[PDB]
Amino acid sequence: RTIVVTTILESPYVMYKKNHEQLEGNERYEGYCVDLAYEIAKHVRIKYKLSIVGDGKYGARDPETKIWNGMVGELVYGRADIAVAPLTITLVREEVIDFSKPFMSLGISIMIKKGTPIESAEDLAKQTEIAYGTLDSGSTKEFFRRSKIAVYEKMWSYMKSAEPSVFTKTTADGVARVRKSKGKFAFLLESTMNEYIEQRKPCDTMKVGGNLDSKGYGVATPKGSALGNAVNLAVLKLNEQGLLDKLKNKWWYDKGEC
Amino acid sequence: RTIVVTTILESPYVMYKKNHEQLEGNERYEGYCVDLAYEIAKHVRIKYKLSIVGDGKYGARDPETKIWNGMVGELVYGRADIAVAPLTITLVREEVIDFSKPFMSLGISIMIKKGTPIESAEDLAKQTEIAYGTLDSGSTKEFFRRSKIAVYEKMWSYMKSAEPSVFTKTTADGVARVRKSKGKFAFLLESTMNEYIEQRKPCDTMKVGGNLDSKGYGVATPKGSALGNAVNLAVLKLNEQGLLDKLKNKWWYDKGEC
Ligand SMILES: N#Cc1cc2c(cc1[N+](=O)[O-])=NC(=O)C(=O)N=2
Ligand SMILES: N#Cc1cc2c(cc1[N+](=O)[O-])=NC(=O)C(=O)N=2
Ligand SMILES: [Zn+2]
Ligand SMILES: [Zn+2]
Repeated sequence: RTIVVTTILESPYVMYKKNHEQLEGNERYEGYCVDLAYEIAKHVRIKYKLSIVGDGKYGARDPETKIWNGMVGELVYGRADIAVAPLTITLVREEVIDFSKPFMSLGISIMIKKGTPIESAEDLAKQTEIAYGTLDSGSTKEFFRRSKIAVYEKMWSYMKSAEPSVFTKTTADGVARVRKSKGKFAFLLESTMNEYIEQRKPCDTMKVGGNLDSKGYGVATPKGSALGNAVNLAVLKLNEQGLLDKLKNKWWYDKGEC
Repeated sequence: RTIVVTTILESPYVMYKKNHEQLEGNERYEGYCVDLAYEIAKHVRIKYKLSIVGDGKYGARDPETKIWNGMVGELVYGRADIAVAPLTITLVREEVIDFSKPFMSLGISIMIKKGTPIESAEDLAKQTEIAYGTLDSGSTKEFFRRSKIAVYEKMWSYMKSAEPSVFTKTTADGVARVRKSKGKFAFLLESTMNEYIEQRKPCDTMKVGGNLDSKGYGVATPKGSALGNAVNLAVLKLNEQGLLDKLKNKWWYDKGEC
């Protein structure tokens, strides 16, 4: 059979080729995860077709209906065989799907407009002149919320009662708010995205300080999948071959603009 | 049955307590992995006994006999139920034992004696005045060896023919050679170890440059062990609870001397 690989339109992981209107199948797409799926399928010896997730979501369980959305849903309800995407390895997800060992590391990070006098979380917490927020619904907001940790507890208090709202509907909106804030807004988001935006014109943003946590993205397969073991080993092999670092350099820095 | 947990005397993961003659069993030991084993056993709901690996090795396969030594061997041949140690997740190992998702990240890093005019790998590669090397057997050496990569190829060519040998028998030997070589030797090693030593008297070493690769330590179990699933979910929960970061800070920085 041709294996179905669910993925997500997130730059630079999966993006449309310029004339994608004119193209067919896997040829429609390019990016880090396009390259990754290609290399994995080579080592696992499978034919495959990329499938863009229909709701544009990674995967969360609705607190009410208990239905999984996004790519996680595609795996659990049997539409996709594997997810190759920047899907974060988390406890609730690992309970319902299997992940490979991480193909990329990351953590919560601070994005500022260049020139903003901020160099760390501690810098943000003590002051109020510069506003800061996060995505309104993800895992970054949860880190601060479910964080029994000093300075981050102070940050959460501020964010939860801030006026108006410092939580953004999308990651992209957060980024735009930093850019248009004249230095009065900072945004917390995945380090990999922060690093990516720092490489986009007009080069007006910067990542500052260390990461506040540590996580990995993994390739996902359903429980009991015949592919699980061949996918895990392929990811380890690619790391040791230097491919994964080569792909990150390619899409972040060789193709960067700053 | 009481679970056998194999581990290794490596500071600050597992170390003897002050008057250890006077103590018995698990009470003899303290450290990052002592604390980690206690937390994992708590979530997995098992009674356990720490056992220091007899040969004091992590684990490698003899190229002639094909027999595994170290903690890897203890798992593979049936003498230990879990290894709770800074055991590097690698393809050849994952082929024979199971690993949790990483509890700690790391990469190849450069250790210098303070004062040495080296800030990066590129700095080492373009000169010969200041000698540099790695452990004579492990993944740091193999990174360079099997690295079809520009500056690293140049570094491998140098180290391969350096006279006398720049490869050390032990990591501790490499660290001593940095300290005693009056600014003429730099050592390449695990970033976590580099960072730890930087925090120890007499505070004469420094970690410089970014990491050359990316890897993780994992908690290991025998292939197909019934304990694998819960150990992995335990590590993920501990990370999400912030407790892995708390342990790192405790053993590296709160207990630091520099
Ligand atoms: N890149 C990236 C991202 C990858 C993500 C993400 C958000 C972002 N992001 O927008 O920064 N949320 C997730 O729940 C996830 O599994 N993976
Ligand atoms: N710390 C530590 C270390 C942890 C290690 C190691 C060397 C060191 N070291 O001496 O730096 N070699 C390994 O093969 C391993 O699985 N784990
Ligand atoms: Zn279109
Ligand atoms: Zn390949």
